[PDB]
Amino acid sequence: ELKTPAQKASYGIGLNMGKSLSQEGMDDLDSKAVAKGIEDALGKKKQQLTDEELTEAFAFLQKRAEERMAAIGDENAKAGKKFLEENGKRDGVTTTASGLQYEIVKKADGPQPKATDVVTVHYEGRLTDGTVFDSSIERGSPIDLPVSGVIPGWVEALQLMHVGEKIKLYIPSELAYGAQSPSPAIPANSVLVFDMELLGIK
Amino acid sequence: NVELKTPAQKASYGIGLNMGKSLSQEGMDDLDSKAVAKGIEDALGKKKQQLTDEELTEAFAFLQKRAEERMAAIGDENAKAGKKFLEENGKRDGVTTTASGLQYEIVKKADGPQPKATDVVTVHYEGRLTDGTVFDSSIERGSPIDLPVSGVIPGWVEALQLMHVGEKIKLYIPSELAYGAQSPSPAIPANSVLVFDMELLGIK
Repeated sequence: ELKTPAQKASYGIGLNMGKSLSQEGMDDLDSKAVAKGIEDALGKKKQQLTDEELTEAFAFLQKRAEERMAAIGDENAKAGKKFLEENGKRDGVTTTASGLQYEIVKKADGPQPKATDVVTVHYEGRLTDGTVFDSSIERGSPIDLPVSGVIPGWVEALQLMHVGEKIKLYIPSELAYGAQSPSPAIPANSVLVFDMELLGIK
Repeated sequence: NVELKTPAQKASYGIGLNMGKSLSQEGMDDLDSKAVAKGIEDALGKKKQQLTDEELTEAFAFLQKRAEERMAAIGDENAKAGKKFLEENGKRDGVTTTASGLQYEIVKKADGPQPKATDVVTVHYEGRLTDGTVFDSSIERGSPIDLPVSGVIPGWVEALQLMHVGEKIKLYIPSELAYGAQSPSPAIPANSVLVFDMELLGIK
């Protein structure tokens, strides 16, 4: 029953809260328990479960969620190691000493950038599962970026690239974000696949 | 009824329990589990929103102003009730009213040393509101707690200094000598007089 404007807000509160908690790995959220829980609080009714039981359950949910996130990154690490292993054996892919793998789409004899240079580049970041995270081509505009002010994977690749060249990048996790994934779309230990074109040196 | 069996269910229950009490002290008495529980199923199933996000935000702010005035009234009512409780309890025999307005009833007398403001004290207590609703009980937790006299609320500071080691007293702390109109805890509403059954086990 959403007729009441109070219930309009009630629905939204549950809607927003539900979405927020779901992302925290609390897939196991049954609206039934919360329903009566609120009702007991609303009617000053007795707590069907005292704070002691509630405290224990909360910690369990936290640890379970933490260990789910641990497994996600650990499985992602193994998946990314595998992708690079197979991609490295592929003909047309060059593996550098750092483990960076690159495949030249367009070749050029333009100048090579240096660490003290700013470069205009067009890029499309993707994942091993193909989920696109950050794309200059999707935003439609070329982006000027400094060689020393970017992820270590791009730093190395850009210096190898000549002006006008377009390559496919397969940056290992260690040469990018690593297990530190402040980025939500990019989980921990995620190998980044990038389509990079060195439009010019600014 | 409700499962409340899965450790997930137990936890989900208290999210709503605390949420009801939190929102009730946020002026939102109008909340009903009819739609908040529905919302959880809708969102988790990625089912389409039953209301446009734009209308949702407008309603939130609509209730915000309604709840604001509601909070002022609930607080003023609790204050008048509390001050009246204090006056009536002060008229009772065995209740000593101090200059700060604090009232105390010595349940168990003793001639132990008197705690200084710098001392830490081992105390077993049972905090309750005027309606008997408990908020913090060292007894329900089962274990006494060592608390600093400087850290505690001004009502406890004064009372403990008057107490002696071994003494058990009943406290009637006015809102002014406690949290007051500010309600940092949902269990303690605004302008709420606190009732405490305290025993001074010892001084650390």
